[PDB]
Amino acid sequence: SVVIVGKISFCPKDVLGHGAEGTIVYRGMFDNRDVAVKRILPECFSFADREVQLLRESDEHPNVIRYFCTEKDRQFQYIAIELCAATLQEYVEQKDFAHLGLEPITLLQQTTSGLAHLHSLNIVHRDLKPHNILISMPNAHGKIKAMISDFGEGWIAPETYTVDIFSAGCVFYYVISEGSHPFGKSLQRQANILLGACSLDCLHPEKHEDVIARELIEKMIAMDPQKRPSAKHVLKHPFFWSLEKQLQFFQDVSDRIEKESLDGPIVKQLERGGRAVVKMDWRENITVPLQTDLTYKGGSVRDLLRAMRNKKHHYRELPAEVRETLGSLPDDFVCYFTSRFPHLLAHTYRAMELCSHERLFQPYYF
Amino acid sequence: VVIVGKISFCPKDVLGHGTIVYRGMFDNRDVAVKRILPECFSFADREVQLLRESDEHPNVIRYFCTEKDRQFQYIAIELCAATLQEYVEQKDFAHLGLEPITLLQQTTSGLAHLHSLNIVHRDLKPHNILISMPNAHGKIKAMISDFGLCKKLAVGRHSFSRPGTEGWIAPEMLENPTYTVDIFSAGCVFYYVISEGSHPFGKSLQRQANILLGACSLDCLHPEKHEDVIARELIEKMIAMDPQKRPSAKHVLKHPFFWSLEKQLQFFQDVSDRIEKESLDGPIVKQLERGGRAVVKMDWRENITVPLQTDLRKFRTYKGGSVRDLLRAMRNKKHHYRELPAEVRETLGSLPDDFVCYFTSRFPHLLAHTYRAMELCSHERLFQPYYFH
Ligand SMILES: COC(=O)Nc1cccc2c(Oc3ncccc3-c3ccnc(N[C@H]4CCCNC4)n3)c(C)ccc12
Ligand SMILES: COC(=O)Nc1cccc2c(Oc3ncccc3-c3ccnc(N[C@H]4CCCNC4)n3)c(C)ccc12
Repeated sequence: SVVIVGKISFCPKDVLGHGAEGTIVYRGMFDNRDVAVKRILPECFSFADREVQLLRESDEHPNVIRYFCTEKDRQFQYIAIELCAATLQEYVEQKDFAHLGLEPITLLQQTTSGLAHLHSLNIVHRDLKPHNILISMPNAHGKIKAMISDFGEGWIAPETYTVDIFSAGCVFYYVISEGSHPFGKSLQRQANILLGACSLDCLHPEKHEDVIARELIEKMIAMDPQKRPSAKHVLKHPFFWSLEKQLQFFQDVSDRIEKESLDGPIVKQLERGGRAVVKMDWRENITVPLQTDLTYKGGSVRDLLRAMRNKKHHYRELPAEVRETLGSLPDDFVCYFTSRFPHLLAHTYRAMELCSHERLFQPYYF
Repeated sequence: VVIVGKISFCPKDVLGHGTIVYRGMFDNRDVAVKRILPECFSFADREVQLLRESDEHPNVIRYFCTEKDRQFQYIAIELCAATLQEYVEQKDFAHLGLEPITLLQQTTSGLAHLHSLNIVHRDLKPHNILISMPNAHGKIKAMISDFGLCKKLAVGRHSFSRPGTEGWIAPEMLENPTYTVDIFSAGCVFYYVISEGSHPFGKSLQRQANILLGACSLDCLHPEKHEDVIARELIEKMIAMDPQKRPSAKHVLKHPFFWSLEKQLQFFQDVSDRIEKESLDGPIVKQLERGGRAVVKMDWRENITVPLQTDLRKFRTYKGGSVRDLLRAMRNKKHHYRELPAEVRETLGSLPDDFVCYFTSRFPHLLAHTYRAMELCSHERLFQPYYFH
């Protein structure tokens, strides 16, 4: 009814999962801690001890699963792990995102940070997928966090560190798509990967968020392994940025290109493909009161950014008619433009990639 | 090689000392082992459960396990490089820079993790703050220890009770015990870290008495420097005898003491743009120009470099005894940095670090007076990351 094996004790009725060569995972207890216990046969001992040593070497991190201890009996070996509420899989297939808002994005920042923690220790994750991503129990505030397991099927790369980026880029789309997969469904995930067939049609260029998600993932699931962002690179991507940071970025860019010549390498880079970004004439795409409150060129990103810089600067000096439509600072403010000009931040970010080494534009790139 | 269960230790390797602490091993993990007599079980099992309840956090010491012997009880703890105390008495701060400041954010964050669980730390001193082993990068982190003196407040709020060691203790125990007690002890550790070992309430054998008396001395922090003031103002609030005048654990994390020069600057822009339409009799500026003459050294146009003084276009109409116009200068100088001549950019400094530093070196009370005076627009989301939540 309830086995006690050293400091690991569990009740078989409370079963959490069942897999591979006769392995069952229970809800047990270690030193009065709620833990998930996995019993394994001698066929998996040599493999088990290999994963375990890595846990000891990387459990220091929050976004890596915490290993406690292991004990062996006459027949089995039991492995103690921090009890977690659910997987990223159970979290997407059952839990509604309308009352979470900011939670899913946080899980990728966490997952990516923990995945980076392995890279700092010259470790390579190979089987990274939502069934392995673990969701922590609710804290006192009510917040949660993500943790990785299994440090070495559709999440596999066709081909090093760049491999984990491929798996992750598919996991990002998985959380965003509420269950879909960039390379199609099972029994075609492996094949389409070999071909290079991707489809992120859950992300349309008619919205700001979708584009910013595509640019990142396109790089990640890319055939060219060297064309994939490092783990810490992903974290300084606009995908995780706040509205305060989006706006202050536009401003740093706007003040930066004030003296740069129109024949400048940057402005050409910036105005290159601008017509689609500004929809030919941005004076027409915006509200009447603002349109009536405005040398700003329609096909100009630079003048568009110039308007945004100076209008915020003198926001308190603006009419009540405009302040209402422009939106309160800074959230609805930048949203007023990104909603209307979605490729802007993506285009701006990559076009200002030249000035990445500049100290004013380090916290955006690294 | 002594072996008691899965925890094994070698007696020759003693880390500290009727409790003695050894260097042992748990499941091929490097751990610090403490041996206790049966007399200290009641305190230990109470201590361990708190570690069990809060070791999830990085800035809290990780408890692994304990084993029982014929005579003793052995407790396994994550091995740490050194204490904050050993860290101050031996390590030079000139080649670390922000590491010490980070140890306080870590320490403060871990203390908040306990406060999130309605816990009060009572025996807090640098000997309890532990320094993690170097990571692959070479970096470290701080972790709290010793929860023998820790109060698990039953429910929600209120205050209960009202003792080990001396000089780091709050007066409320010497009946008003709360989370803010940890702030007093913690606030004193800052001065210990900022200094080369010094303490706001004097040296040992009089730290205890002067606390009762209220004698504090932050003479290691003079208003002739920027950091000292921003540190003094914070610590002054933290070590305040008046317990309700003490910052919460989470507020301290949002104090200018931990801000970067980018945030000092990015804050000034938000402030200057905010007072753009404000009347001279405006409620915000009245608080701001209140005691401003001393902040700007009466006339700031005189205190700054020559090229800038000659680069201050007269059309803006800048008054000397006016702080807002000075902030306007920094705002207007920041906006058009690329439009300014190369002559000024050299003295003003490259953006944004040397730029804001150019003023703080000359105006240490600036960021302090502004932040303290700009508490009014705190509820506005443009002024959330500077104050609360
Ligand atoms: C030697 O290597 C190992 O033994 N590695 C591992 C040991 C232990 C677990 C491990 C583990 O975790 C689980 N594996 C299978 C079923 C359930 C859990 C599990 C673990 C912790 N919490 C929960 N929570 C439940 C709550 C109810 C809904 N389902 C999730 N499940 C993974 C993914 C990988 C390696 C593990
Ligand atoms: C639950 O009750 C307990 O038994 N609690 C505790 C158990 C075990 C340790 C505990 C502990 O730890 C130490 N206590 C005294 C001396 C040294 C260490 C110690 C621990 C880990 N690393 C190091 N590093 C050395 C490296 C060489 C230089 N000196 C520092 N020191 C504290 C502070 C509190 C409670 C402990």
